[PDB]
Amino acid sequence: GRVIRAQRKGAGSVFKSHTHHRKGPARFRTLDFGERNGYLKGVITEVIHDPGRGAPLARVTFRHPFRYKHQKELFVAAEGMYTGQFVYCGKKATLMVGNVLPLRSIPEGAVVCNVEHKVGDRGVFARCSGDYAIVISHNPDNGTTRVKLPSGAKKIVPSGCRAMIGQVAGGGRTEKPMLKAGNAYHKYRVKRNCWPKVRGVAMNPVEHPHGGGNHQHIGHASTVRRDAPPGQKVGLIAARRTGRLRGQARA
RNA sequence: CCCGUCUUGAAACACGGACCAAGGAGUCUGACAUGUGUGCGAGUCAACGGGCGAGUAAACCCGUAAGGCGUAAGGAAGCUGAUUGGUGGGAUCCCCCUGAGGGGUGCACCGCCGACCGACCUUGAUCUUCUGAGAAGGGUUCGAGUGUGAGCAUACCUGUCGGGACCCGAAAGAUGGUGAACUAUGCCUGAGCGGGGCGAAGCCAGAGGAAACUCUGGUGGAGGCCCGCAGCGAUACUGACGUGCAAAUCGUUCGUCUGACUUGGGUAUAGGGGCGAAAGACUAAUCGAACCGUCUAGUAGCUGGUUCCCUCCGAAGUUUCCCUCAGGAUAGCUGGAGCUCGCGUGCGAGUUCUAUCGGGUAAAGCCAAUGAUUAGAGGCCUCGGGGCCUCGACCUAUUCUCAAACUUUAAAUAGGUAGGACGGCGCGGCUGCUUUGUUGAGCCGCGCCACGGAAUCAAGAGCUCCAAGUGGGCCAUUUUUGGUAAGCAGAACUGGCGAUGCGGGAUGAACCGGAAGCCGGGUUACGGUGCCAAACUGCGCGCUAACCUAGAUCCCA
RNA sequence: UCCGGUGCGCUCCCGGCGGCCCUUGAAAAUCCGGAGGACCGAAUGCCGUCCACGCCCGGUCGUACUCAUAACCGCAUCAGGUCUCCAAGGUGAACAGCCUCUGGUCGAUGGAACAAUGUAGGCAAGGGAAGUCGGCAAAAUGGAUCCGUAACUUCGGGAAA
RNA sequence: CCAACUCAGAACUGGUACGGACAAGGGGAAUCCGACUGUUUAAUUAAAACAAAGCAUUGCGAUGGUCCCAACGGAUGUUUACGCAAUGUGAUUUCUGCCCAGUGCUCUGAUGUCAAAGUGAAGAAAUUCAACCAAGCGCGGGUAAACGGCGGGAGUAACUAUGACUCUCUUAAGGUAGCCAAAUGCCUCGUCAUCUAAUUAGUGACGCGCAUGAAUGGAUUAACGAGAUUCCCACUGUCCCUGUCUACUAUCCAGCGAAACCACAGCCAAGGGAACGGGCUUGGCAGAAUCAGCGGGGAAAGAAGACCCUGUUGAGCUUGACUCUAGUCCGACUUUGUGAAAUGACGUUAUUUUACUUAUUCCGUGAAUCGGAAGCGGGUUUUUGGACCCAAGGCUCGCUUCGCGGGCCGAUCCGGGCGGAAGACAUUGUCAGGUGGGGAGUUUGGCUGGGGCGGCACAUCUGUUAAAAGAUAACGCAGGUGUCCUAAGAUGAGCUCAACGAGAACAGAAAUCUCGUGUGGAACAGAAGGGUAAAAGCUCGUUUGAUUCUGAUUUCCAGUACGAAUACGAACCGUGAAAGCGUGGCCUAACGAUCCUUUAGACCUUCGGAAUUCGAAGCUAGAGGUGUCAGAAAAGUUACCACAGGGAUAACUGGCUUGUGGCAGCCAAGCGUUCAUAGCGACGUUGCUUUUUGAUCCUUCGAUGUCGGCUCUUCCUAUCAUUGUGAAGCAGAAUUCACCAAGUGUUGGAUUGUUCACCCACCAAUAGGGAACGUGAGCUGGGUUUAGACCGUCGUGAGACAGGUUAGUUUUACCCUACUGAUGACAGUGUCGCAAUAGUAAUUCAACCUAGUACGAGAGGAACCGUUGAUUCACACAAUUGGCCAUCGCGCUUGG
Ligand SMILES: [K+]
Ligand SMILES: [K+]
Ligand SMILES: [K+]
Ligand SMILES: [K+]
Ligand SMILES: [K+]
Ligand SMILES: [K+]
Ligand SMILES: [K+]
Ligand SMILES: [K+]
Ligand SMILES: [K+]
Ligand SMILES: [K+]
Ligand SMILES: [K+]
Ligand SMILES: [K+]
Ligand SMILES: [K+]
Ligand SMILES: [K+]
Ligand SMILES: [K+]
Ligand SMILES: [K+]
Ligand SMILES: [K+]
Ligand SMILES: [K+]
Ligand SMILES: [K+]
Ligand SMILES: [K+]
Ligand SMILES: [K+]
Ligand SMILES: [K+]
Ligand SMILES: [K+]
Ligand SMILES: [K+]
Ligand SMILES: [K+]
Ligand SMILES: [K+]
Ligand SMILES: [K+]
Ligand SMILES: [K+]
Ligand SMILES: [K+]
Ligand SMILES: [K+]
Ligand SMILES: [K+]
Ligand SMILES: [K+]
Ligand SMILES: [K+]
Ligand SMILES: [Mg+2]
Ligand SMILES: [Mg+2]
Ligand SMILES: [Mg+2]
Ligand SMILES: [Mg+2]
Ligand SMILES: [Mg+2]
Ligand SMILES: [Mg+2]
Ligand SMILES: [Mg+2]
Ligand SMILES: [Mg+2]
Ligand SMILES: [Mg+2]
Ligand SMILES: [Mg+2]
Ligand SMILES: [Mg+2]
Ligand SMILES: [Mg+2]
Ligand SMILES: [Mg+2]
Ligand SMILES: [Mg+2]
Ligand SMILES: [Mg+2]
Ligand SMILES: [Mg+2]
Ligand SMILES: [Mg+2]
Ligand SMILES: [Mg+2]
Ligand SMILES: [Mg+2]
Ligand SMILES: [Mg+2]
Ligand SMILES: [Mg+2]
Ligand SMILES: [Mg+2]
Ligand SMILES: [Mg+2]
Ligand SMILES: [Mg+2]
Ligand SMILES: [Mg+2]
Ligand SMILES: [Mg+2]
Ligand SMILES: [Mg+2]
Ligand SMILES: [Mg+2]
Ligand SMILES: [Mg+2]
Ligand SMILES: [Mg+2]
Ligand SMILES: [Mg+2]
Ligand SMILES: [Mg+2]
Ligand SMILES: [Mg+2]
Ligand SMILES: [Mg+2]
Ligand SMILES: [Mg+2]
Ligand SMILES: [Mg+2]
Ligand SMILES: [Mg+2]
Ligand SMILES: [Mg+2]
Ligand SMILES: [Mg+2]
Ligand SMILES: [Mg+2]
Ligand SMILES: [Mg+2]
Ligand SMILES: [Mg+2]
Ligand SMILES: [Mg+2]
Ligand SMILES: [Mg+2]
Ligand SMILES: [Mg+2]
Ligand SMILES: [Mg+2]
Ligand SMILES: [Mg+2]
Ligand SMILES: [Mg+2]
Ligand SMILES: [Mg+2]
Ligand SMILES: [Mg+2]
Ligand SMILES: [Mg+2]
Ligand SMILES: [Mg+2]
Ligand SMILES: [Mg+2]
Ligand SMILES: [Mg+2]
Ligand SMILES: [Mg+2]
Ligand SMILES: [Mg+2]
Ligand SMILES: [Mg+2]
Ligand SMILES: [Mg+2]
Ligand SMILES: [Mg+2]
Ligand SMILES: [Mg+2]
Ligand SMILES: [Mg+2]
Ligand SMILES: [Mg+2]
Ligand SMILES: [Mg+2]
Ligand SMILES: [Mg+2]
Ligand SMILES: [Mg+2]
Ligand SMILES: [Mg+2]
Ligand SMILES: [Mg+2]
Ligand SMILES: [Mg+2]
Ligand SMILES: [Mg+2]
Ligand SMILES: [Mg+2]
Ligand SMILES: [Mg+2]
Ligand SMILES: [Mg+2]
Ligand SMILES: [Mg+2]
Ligand SMILES: [Mg+2]
Ligand SMILES: [Mg+2]
Ligand SMILES: [Mg+2]
Ligand SMILES: [Mg+2]
Ligand SMILES: [Mg+2]
Ligand SMILES: [Mg+2]
Ligand SMILES: [Mg+2]
Ligand SMILES: [Mg+2]
Ligand SMILES: [Mg+2]
Ligand SMILES: [Mg+2]
Ligand SMILES: [Mg+2]
Ligand SMILES: [Mg+2]
Ligand SMILES: [Mg+2]
Ligand SMILES: [Mg+2]
Ligand SMILES: [Mg+2]
Ligand SMILES: [Mg+2]
Ligand SMILES: [Mg+2]
Ligand SMILES: [Mg+2]
Ligand SMILES: [Mg+2]
Repeated sequence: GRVIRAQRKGAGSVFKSHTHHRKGPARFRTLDFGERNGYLKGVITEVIHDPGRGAPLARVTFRHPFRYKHQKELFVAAEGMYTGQFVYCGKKATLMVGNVLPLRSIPEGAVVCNVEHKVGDRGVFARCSGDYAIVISHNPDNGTTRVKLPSGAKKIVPSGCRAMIGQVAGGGRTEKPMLKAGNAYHKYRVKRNCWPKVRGVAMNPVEHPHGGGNHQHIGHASTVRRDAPPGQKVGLIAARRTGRLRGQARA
């Protein structure tokens, strides 16, 4: 046999991300004294499109805390943000869509996005268009907070983690059908070299476990175990179940 | 009939070979072995080295407790370690005698039987340091032993084996390198793409309506939309070409043509890796694993080739074992080397004779067992069958026909043994075996006898060493299995071909004759004598008349 | 070496508007402008000056020619392959085809005959696929204007029916 | 006053010509497949294959999923579930049934099995034992849009037929909705309808469907297609049936000028022969040199057959093959320190939970207000798309003074942690166990009337083949063997069996008992053969010779081993009064080396510095096994394929044979109203043929191009028609049988790739065959038979299918010969002739007349002669008609 397609991606080469026209990483300010204790005011200058990213981005200008200069930032735009709007980041920032607050200051039931996992990591959760996290409860004793992630999982994060109030703008993107291979071509042209996909059963045995045979068929269970080595781990990896998700399974 | 070649079989419609020159294939080396030559000999070897020396890679000299091989073997080992020959044949010589003679001598070699050393077993008087010594006495056991050494060095042929290993030849495997100037895909930066057709949303005007909204005309120019130029691509003619213009082109005809579009340059991915809208595609005319060098003269039970002359001898396709069936080893067949003897008194023979022994095929047998099988006849006692009758069972004597796996009997052919000096007789002796018993058994000594104890032949007999080739067979008379049969397949005895020409069968590997140095003469074999074509249209009798191509010679058509 | 006209004309450049995207379509050198006003002259001679004019200076390497039916690659002076710029008149919807001007060129070894077979291009009485595996090949249709246009349909088409 | 070019209409006019050249859709009715656009095997496959939007499933919350990496690290990721990664299906519309037993995947963790380390015990110790003991496996649950699967028999309703219904075996579930002789149906050219004059085709139906079926997606579907298929209209040189025109070749010349190929060569018939000769045998024959063509032959060239087989050659691929491996999971030790508590074991000490931060790991930043304590406030910036830096001010020293330079406040103090998280876990290193076709290496017997499948003829016994010693083959024939037995072994004694006859309550064909006859007709473990009667059989008694130690011999055979057997010797025993017998089974089969392991035996030998005791190593004899049985450790596939070879061996022709196929004869039971033989020929029996198929394997594997059709010639006769005749159950007409006879002819079509077949139609007739199953350098390429692709069945899979389907490069002649024509030669030259010999050709039908005649009850119904035409064929020819034009002859006409 030869190295299968799934194995060739890890080496990089022609499978690296297409990032030539990207505007840069979108993240909160670096945690500093101003945000830990009070609040810092910023102004939205423009809402821009980032190739490969559905969610729009917002350029925000801040006054540097101790240097005579402007401080430029790039935030994942929340639904409702507009140019010329004042954005407040810090512990004492008011609860309004667009402001960035620590989870400690956000009451239960609030909708937040770009939630930090580690205090100061500048945002890792709920960053895609139309996605958000829901604050469940606070634990003053442990100093931790419970939030519901877009996938429906509940996670414990320290109360110092920051989050932007509101949901990510651009929601409803995936509802529209593409209708065309060309539209998919343009979508993935600015993401990475992952499209089109050739089915394993259409290949020869040399390059895929599903290949070969006088009929197109897998010939063995497509569910493969977790510990299968690379090149053997194709199909439904460590599937707890298969088939149509009916009843409580699709909850 | 063309050579070479594999082959049961080649002039072959089996392969190599257009022609000439030159080159072109059993070698070198290590080990061992038999044989032969040479030296010395219970020894032998100058081999590492030293002393020297043709001013010198030679030659010459040196082995003082060197070393190798030999001089002693047996045992796993601890250990022990050759008491030193008897006999039947036999070369040569000596004496007598002049016989296929009789005595003495008895080497080499062979047969037979003891003894000695050791492993194993067995045995133990008398001693001893308690485990040893050994008076005597052993064994269907075992040994590459002993019983007055034969080795060592060296030369060369041949043979086995390792190596490039007679020469040339794989598909592969490994190692280390080089390519993305083609092509595949991503990325960066540029460039390129007539004229037409359809007429989406939005917009204007008019008309209808209670409203909702509806209708008509225009405007507008949407789209992996249509026709189509360039570009890109490549469907058909299965057209041309097919030693081409071209290792993919040419002609006409075709697909697509604002997009998943086309294209330049830059840049990234490298060989079990890349890349792949996926054809195992593509990765520089190379891809179901590229290219280059090396390992490498890779290995081949397989194909091809393998170089002068005469002379002599001269095969095998069979046995056993083998992951053995295209191979190998083994035995047989063969050559070379001899050696031991012998000269007709031969002790030999693919032959017979005499005497004697075994056999179960051919035939025969069923009126003999076992099995198969036809018909009547008598008795009809007793059993069943049916209607006293009656058929069949039964019993007796007969009768037709049979057998590779039936048989009383039983050939032909073939098989075994014997026909003297290794015989016989007489008198003695030995024994632990044997017997009631010097009774037997075998052996030993002495003496005597033994015209060779059927025929024929005997270009003689015996013994050993080393080694080649071969281990595909085929044909025929006869016996014979499978098969309808076969120029089919498989066995038995012999011959033949293969390896072999020559005369005859027109022609033919096998049929008939017959086997061969180079010639002259003579005569034949098989076959022939009208011509072809050497020899009669010879001398005799009969048969045949074919208007079907009358008929015309084993195998044989 | 002069005086005018004309345009859904062609090539290039620019302007402005609109359509399209789950596609929004580089960077840096360099240059310009701005906010701020530390510091600085003169009592009028100094200071400042991106103004005008005058004066001086200008490295290294490439530069011929072909760019292709003969200068590149394909073993060749090979009907193949190889990026791009300029683009006249007529016919016509048209950088279609056909003809012409500028420029280029007659470079493909020549001569004589006019058999078969061939290759390429044609035509054909009457019949009209009977040919053949099969309408292969060829023929027929073709532009434009007007009229007219079915089944079916995802209502968009089908349709140049 | 100046304007450009679009549209509409009218008159006139030409031989109805006018998009006049150029340019430039054929159209329609349907089936199959794929939605579409797109992409694909550069140089044989453009497609139904790939992709696609849509749909569905799976993993993953960063201490992560997937992947790369020798290591360090890295890709996804400038990312964060509307995301990334891994799969299947394949627009829309309608749907997507049942099965979790099997194979996977997965969840769970009082519970068997389960490694190293560690722990305990015993021992002089090496070591041994026990306990404890991770993951995994096992056990239990889930999961089919995971791999996949989804059934038989019999009865049964007012004619039959059918089976709602009932009975019964049974599965994890028994194929549901649909669909179908389908690109899926063997039978099959299925049945019915439709299309045609005729249809193996097409379409629509029917369905117990060899072997349909639901995201291995089922059923549909507008639009689209250089995709497969059928029909209709138009159109035509595709054809009937060829003809002709132009150009360039060929041809001839000047100049220039190769190559393939070549044993020698080149006329035939038959024969024999390696079974298909240019050479040989016997014949026919045979006359210099040369030109243009031609494809019969040279089993022509091109290439050490790619098919098939063999080899102790490979390679790609697969997996339930053997042996391994990266990775990954898991445990121990290490990194690795500081505490506490609970519990447990013996001041130490295990286990569990938890605390500490400095090791270690991670996150953030241009390391920019961290920790503590004070002041202050109570119980520092948020209507606005501006601006924000380098300190004002106060206090206080120096001062080379009203100007410079410092200090402290403004701007709290203190703290030797840049900020945060996890934390002795994780991580790293080492070993241990599990998993591991992701990956590596390798294997995948032999015999064989080719190989495979089957079988075992591979070790092995009896009878026979086997030809009266021995030996003797086949995938010959009929059978047997891998065991069984403390007796079924040994020995002694007594007894006699099978069967039959005649007798005895129940009792009979057959229970038990009595007498008689009884050569074995019984029994003796098993196959068969042989052998045995006071026994080798049967019943009893005593017993272990089924024992120990060698050697020898036989069978096999190389005169090796093994197995088996036999005769002795030396011991110890059994049995019998004793002789004697007994070393397994009455005899002929019933079995196994080296190495290794294990056991038994010998107050045995060695552990090499000397000893002792363990342990180990030897000597002798057995046991654990190799059945491919003289004894490797071993699964597939290749249609992507490779190499060495093989005509030692298959797939053609030819050759032998002729069972089978085809054709023919003899006898005469019977049929034929009567009547064996006009015409037939049962039961038997004798042949021929090589146009059937088999059998064989002789020729060819350094290659003889492998179906059919087309085209073209020749040959055969076993005669379909035509000429001449005989026979009849021959009145006529028609028909049948037979004779001479191969001169002439034997056709046009639908369906099928076909050969074959079948139908329609015509005809005098629509006979049968050969020539390497004639004929591919003659064509064609539909089929078969490479590589792409689809279905069904089969297989875990790679893949397989004398199953279906669709797309798939057909090369070379100029050599010799043959044949066709062309010059020349043939003794000066020319004209006119003769002539051997060879070739050869004509053919069939119809009408009229005979004649409504002969004949016949009637129906019906001929023929010769003669006349006039026609068919097939042949050889010529162009007056006429028709065809061809570059007469480039004349005219017309488009664009320039
Ligand atoms: K690989
Ligand atoms: K891609
Ligand atoms: K796909
Ligand atoms: K498969
Ligand atoms: K040969
Ligand atoms: K041969
Ligand atoms: K030859
Ligand atoms: K010396
Ligand atoms: K010993
Ligand atoms: K050698
Ligand atoms: K490679
Ligand atoms: K071999
Ligand atoms: K007899
Ligand atoms: K008898
Ligand atoms: K041999
Ligand atoms: K220049
Ligand atoms: K060129
Ligand atoms: K037709
Ligand atoms: K397109
Ligand atoms: K699936
Ligand atoms: K299941
Ligand atoms: K299951
Ligand atoms: K197509
Ligand atoms: K010339
Ligand atoms: K391969
Ligand atoms: K740790
Ligand atoms: K594996
Ligand atoms: K007895
Ligand atoms: K064997
Ligand atoms: K026959
Ligand atoms: K062949
Ligand atoms: K030919
Ligand atoms: K095609
Ligand atoms: Mg997809
Ligand atoms: Mg494929
Ligand atoms: Mg695989
Ligand atoms: Mg042969
Ligand atoms: Mg020869
Ligand atoms: Mg021949
Ligand atoms: Mg050969
Ligand atoms: Mg040759
Ligand atoms: Mg020479
Ligand atoms: Mg010495
Ligand atoms: Mg001793
Ligand atoms: Mg060599
Ligand atoms: Mg290998
Ligand atoms: Mg490139
Ligand atoms: Mg388009
Ligand atoms: Mg188009
Ligand atoms: Mg269209
Ligand atoms: Mg062609
Ligand atoms: Mg084609
Ligand atoms: Mg030319
Ligand atoms: Mg790599
Ligand atoms: Mg591509
Ligand atoms: Mg393939
Ligand atoms: Mg190389
Ligand atoms: Mg063996
Ligand atoms: Mg050979
Ligand atoms: Mg016999
Ligand atoms: Mg007999
Ligand atoms: Mg007889
Ligand atoms: Mg041989
Ligand atoms: Mg021979
Ligand atoms: Mg003859
Ligand atoms: Mg005469
Ligand atoms: Mg140019
Ligand atoms: Mg115009
Ligand atoms: Mg033009
Ligand atoms: Mg015509
Ligand atoms: Mg006409
Ligand atoms: Mg017509
Ligand atoms: Mg056509
Ligand atoms: Mg239509
Ligand atoms: Mg398509
Ligand atoms: Mg392509
Ligand atoms: Mg191709
Ligand atoms: Mg093609
Ligand atoms: Mg769908
Ligand atoms: Mg690492
Ligand atoms: Mg579909
Ligand atoms: Mg389902
Ligand atoms: Mg279960
Ligand atoms: Mg343990
Ligand atoms: Mg466990
Ligand atoms: Mg059904
Ligand atoms: Mg069906
Ligand atoms: Mg039909
Ligand atoms: Mg038809
Ligand atoms: Mg369907
Ligand atoms: Mg449709
Ligand atoms: Mg297309
Ligand atoms: Mg001839
Ligand atoms: Mg010849
Ligand atoms: Mg020829
Ligand atoms: Mg020719
Ligand atoms: Mg070959
Ligand atoms: Mg070959
Ligand atoms: Mg081999
Ligand atoms: Mg072999
Ligand atoms: Mg291999
Ligand atoms: Mg493997
Ligand atoms: Mg075999
Ligand atoms: Mg066979
Ligand atoms: Mg005999
Ligand atoms: Mg015998
Ligand atoms: Mg007995
Ligand atoms: Mg015995
Ligand atoms: Mg006694
Ligand atoms: Mg026995
Ligand atoms: Mg044994
Ligand atoms: Mg020692
Ligand atoms: Mg054997
Ligand atoms: Mg043969
Ligand atoms: Mg030929
Ligand atoms: Mg005749
Ligand atoms: Mg009559
Ligand atoms: Mg005839
Ligand atoms: Mg047809
Ligand atoms: Mg024939
Ligand atoms: Mg033929
Ligand atoms: Mg031919
Ligand atoms: Mg051909
Ligand atoms: Mg043919
Ligand atoms: Mg074909």
